[PDB]
Amino acid sequence: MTLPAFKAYDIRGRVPDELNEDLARRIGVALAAQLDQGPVVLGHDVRLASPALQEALSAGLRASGRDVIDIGLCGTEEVYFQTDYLKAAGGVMVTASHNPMDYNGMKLVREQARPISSDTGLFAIRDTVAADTAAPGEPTASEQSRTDKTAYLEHLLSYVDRSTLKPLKLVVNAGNGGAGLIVDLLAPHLPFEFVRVFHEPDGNFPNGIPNPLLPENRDATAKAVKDNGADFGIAWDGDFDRCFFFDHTGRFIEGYYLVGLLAQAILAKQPGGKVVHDPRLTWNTVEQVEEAGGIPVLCKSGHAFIKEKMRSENAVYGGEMSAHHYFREFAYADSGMIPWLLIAELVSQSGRSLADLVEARMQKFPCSGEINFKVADAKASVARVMEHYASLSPELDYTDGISADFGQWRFNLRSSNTEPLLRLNVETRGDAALLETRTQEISNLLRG
Ligand SMILES: O=P(O)(O)O[C@@]1(CF)O[C@H](CO)[C@@H](O)[C@H](O)[C@H]1O
Ligand SMILES: [Mg+2]
Repeated sequence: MTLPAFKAYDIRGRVPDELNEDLARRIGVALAAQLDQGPVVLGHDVRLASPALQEALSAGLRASGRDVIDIGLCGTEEVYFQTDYLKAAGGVMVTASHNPMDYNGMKLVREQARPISSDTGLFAIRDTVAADTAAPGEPTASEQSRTDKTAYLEHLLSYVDRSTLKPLKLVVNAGNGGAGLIVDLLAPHLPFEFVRVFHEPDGNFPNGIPNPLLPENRDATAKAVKDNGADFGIAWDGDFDRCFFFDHTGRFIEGYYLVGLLAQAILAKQPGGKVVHDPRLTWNTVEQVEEAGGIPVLCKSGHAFIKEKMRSENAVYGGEMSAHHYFREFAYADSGMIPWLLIAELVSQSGRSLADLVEARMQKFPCSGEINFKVADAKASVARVMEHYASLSPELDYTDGISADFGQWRFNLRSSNTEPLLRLNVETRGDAALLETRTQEISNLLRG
């Protein structure tokens, strides 16, 4: 066996059998052997065990001669930002993001907040931790507390012209994660009126775990928007590296359409830039990037692949349909804060509602949304789909699973890299009927 908590992109497991303070301390020791010279930034989310897991991680790091910069209770993107800003050797965010309350985990980065993933150091760390039976050493390095968010807040605000912002009314739903702390620190500098839902950090999660995809968290944001006549609503997951938008009618906006929207917003500030996008849903992003003078760059989905493609291309912005938005000036890292600041600026400057900014795009490229399948035999199921459509001779692309372009419609079908599931995405050229019949047809073949 191997330690189950070590996944493709991060560490995540149930406390205390899959992850605990002893493992966390051993991970700190193993991490110190993987990084270049320098201190290590540590931060944590609102979960009840997160401070103790961070303290054990710090004890292992300092036993191995690493200075620790403790940035405290924060979002995942603040570990990214400070690791790069403070020119640290690496950083660790203690978080389970959006998972149940008996779970925790870690997200690990090296210099410039470059991700540490299964094939780029994480499984080396796993195997070291798995074999480590050494007595815990004592600290030969210090911990400094640096909770000042000023540089982070100034960086977030640098993405918008504050003199162009209008006093929009914005619903904000932290889900009792950590997003509300940053909202409240930004608010004195912004003209918006905030309608705060589930705002207080509470790792007991009295209102449900912080996953805005659950229709119950979704309904709380939508109800707040409609009941207050808000311009739009924003919800985050627990560590707020993901943000989700609700228009003025309470309608949840499919993340696909935010990629094209944000790309156009960014390309207005950085003309001619490259924009990285994933292969699941593409046509709208390609068109909107090109219309704004940008250059679209196809990349396999998954944050390590997006970030690495962005670096190699000097891309100004990258976006995934799964509510991950990455920014070159932000150490090529994802933020759940920059996106809504950019959208609020767009609404303020254009005089258009978020609903109408995306309405015509949704009509032009309707999509199924991501549909997940747990089947007995994924490989045979995929083969059944491809054999069925073979006689239509689609254009096939293997960047990330299978992409099949039939002309007026296309689909992407891939295996998940974080769960054992098939994921389906379908889109069409302005044809909702074709979208439904092809989506149902593929769903039937997969389930066969
Ligand atoms: O499909 P997954 O399981 O492979 O990966 C997912 C699941 F949300 O998580 C990755 C990192 O958070 C994202 O970067 C993917 O875009 C996203 O889809
Ligand atoms: Mg998250």
